Amino acid sequence: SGFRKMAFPSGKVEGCMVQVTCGTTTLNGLWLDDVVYCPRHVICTSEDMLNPNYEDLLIRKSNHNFLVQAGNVQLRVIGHSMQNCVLKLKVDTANPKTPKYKFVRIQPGQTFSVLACYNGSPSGVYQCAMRPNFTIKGSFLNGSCGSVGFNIDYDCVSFCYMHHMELPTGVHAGTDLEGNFYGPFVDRQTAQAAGTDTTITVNVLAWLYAAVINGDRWFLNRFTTTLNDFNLVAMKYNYEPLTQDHVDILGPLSAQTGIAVLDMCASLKELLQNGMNGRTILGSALLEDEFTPFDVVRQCSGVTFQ
Amino acid sequence: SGFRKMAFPSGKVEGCMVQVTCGTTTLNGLWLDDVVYCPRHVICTSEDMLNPNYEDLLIRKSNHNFLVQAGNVQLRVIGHSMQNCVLKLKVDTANPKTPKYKFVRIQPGQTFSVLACYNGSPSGVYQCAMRPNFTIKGSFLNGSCGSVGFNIDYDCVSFCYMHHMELPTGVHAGTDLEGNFYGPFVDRQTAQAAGTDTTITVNVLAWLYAAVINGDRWFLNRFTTTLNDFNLVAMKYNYEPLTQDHVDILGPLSAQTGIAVLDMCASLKELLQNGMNGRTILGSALLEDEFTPFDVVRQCSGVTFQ
Ligand SMILES: *[C@H](O)[C@H](C[C@@H]1CCNC1=O)NC(=O)[C@@H]1[C@@H]2[C@H](CN1C(=O)N(c1ccc(Cl)cc1)c1ccc(Cl)cc1)C2(C)C
Ligand SMILES: *[C@H](O)[C@H](C[C@@H]1CCNC1=O)NC(=O)[C@@H]1[C@@H]2[C@H](CN1C(=O)N(c1ccc(Cl)cc1)c1ccc(Cl)cc1)C2(C)C
Repeated sequence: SGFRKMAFPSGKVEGCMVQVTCGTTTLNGLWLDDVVYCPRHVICTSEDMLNPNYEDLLIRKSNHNFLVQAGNVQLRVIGHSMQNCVLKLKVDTANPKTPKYKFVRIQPGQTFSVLACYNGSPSGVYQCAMRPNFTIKGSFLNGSCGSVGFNIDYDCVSFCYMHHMELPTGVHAGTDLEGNFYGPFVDRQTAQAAGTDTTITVNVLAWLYAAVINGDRWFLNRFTTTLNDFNLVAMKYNYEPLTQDHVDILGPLSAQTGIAVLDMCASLKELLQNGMNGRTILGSALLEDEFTPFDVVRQCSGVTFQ
Repeated sequence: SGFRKMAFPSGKVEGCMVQVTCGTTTLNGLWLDDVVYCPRHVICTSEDMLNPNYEDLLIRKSNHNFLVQAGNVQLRVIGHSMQNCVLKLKVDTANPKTPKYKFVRIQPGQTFSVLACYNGSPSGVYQCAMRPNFTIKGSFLNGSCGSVGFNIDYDCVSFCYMHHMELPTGVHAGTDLEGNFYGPFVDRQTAQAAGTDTTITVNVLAWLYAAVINGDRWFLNRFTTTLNDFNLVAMKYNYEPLTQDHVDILGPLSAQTGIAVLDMCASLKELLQNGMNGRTILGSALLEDEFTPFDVVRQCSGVTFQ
């Protein structure tokens, strides 16, 4: 037993991480087969970053301007192209450590692991959720751009995020691996703002089930509620609406604990209207929303990755 | 910016993890050079685990009873010996993925990363602290024994923990890699209890500094206090005494923020006596104590590992 915010083992992604330097900008790239992917704002100077025309900036670049550094081995760049907000640097060596992989785009409310990197060297791994407002609450310092987010399915790495920038509230924005931003953000050094967030209701319910599985039961009650009457309460506390598909997805956790989904909704309703009154749930004094139903089932059942 | 509970990249440890099966018990082993380390209770049956005499049990074993499984390659065991509560299985192949490593024993209050494993396959990575009562609050299911805890220093893996058991409160107990238990626990299926815990005061102060660095300032005050008068408050709220060495260790964080350590103590005193009054610190509604001063400096500065 126990419940921890758990990242995927990072070894398969560590073997893909390289350093990309152009001019005075150094960031991280992702090396898969003979392509290195990295944020296109590597081609910018300090005054380029204010309102850049990236097509103009890129035509003025040469293959030899891009220094790609894989550990202590230099990778010769033999082609370059831009795809949306990422650069694809074609190199003369295929990465012998390339795992089986996919480029997937995730939905708000879904989670992934982030391998934070600096100078092509991995620094730490941690779990993130895509917020409803398409930001992530990460841990990123200067030089972290090009660090990626991912999930692992059995032996396959599904890359879903590449890091590009920090917003004024200290949250983070980036792209999928096709270079398309999550949310209404642009890779320009201009004033942008996250936009209002909401709490991921289905994830909070999943975490309440994790708690019950682990022996925290004090928030349970005999009461029940209808889905419509729960969603009236959710709206008022800035929670996302709960759909019948969310109820369906929570089915297995409901069956394992013997607590009906709508009964757990009644419990959540009381927690929202009363607070916790000095008690904790799974070591937290807040309702936690960055665990999906899948994350709960995985951890409270023990799936591995080969 | 941002602050996350961050684990070390796990790739170097992933390459050491193997499956050890003996009789009807399967658990994980750690393969370094030509030795596989694993909990000695792998040699036990169901009724052996109640009050085992491990010396007697081990003399009745043969090398061929131990099935060691490294991915899809079987490792032939050519010797076995017991060291305290771990078994050392000498195998006929040195692990070509053996990183540079050390066996270190950590202190309560220190943190490490855990690579949770099942059937020799890594499942997830997360950060733990050694509690003052020598337990850890982990996430461990059946078959997780032999999963290890570690820190990484530059290129060197310092292994500090091997997992052995869960206690009745749902916390976890294990050994260092010399097989010596952390705390007063034994690898017997008998009733044992954690013993009273305390909060790691120096770590809470480090986390308050992390918060300030990241722009949470509402808990700051003009007040100050003496070290002796702070420790009178710490005792009452079941916090560990703060020593002058703790004050010294917090020096760099104090200098970076411009907030004197004893001033931050006055802030902590007020938080203990008043609570938080509906506000949060770094996304938590509780005072968090599983970040060391080192963890804060590392993350709020950006050290990597090659
Ligand atoms: C790439 O390594 C870096 C990652 C940043 C650095 C700190 N945390 C991060 O996530 N990305 C950037 O520096 C991008 C890049 C230029 C500006 N930028 C950025 O993150 N910041 C920024 C955005 C808009 C404005 Cl008006 C000013 C700065 C930024 C915000 C906050 C902080 Cl503390 C640092 C940098 C591009 C081209 C947008
Ligand atoms: C090894 O894979 C396993 C890891 C356990 C399993 C669930 N969580 C864990 O950390 N370790 C054990 O099963 C050890 C092993 C026998 C008993 N044991 C153990 O963890 N449990 C236990 C300890 C004492 C008593 Cl009286 C009864 C059980 C245990 C506690 C709680 C739960 Cl939910 C499962 C198992 C050894 C030889 C102590």
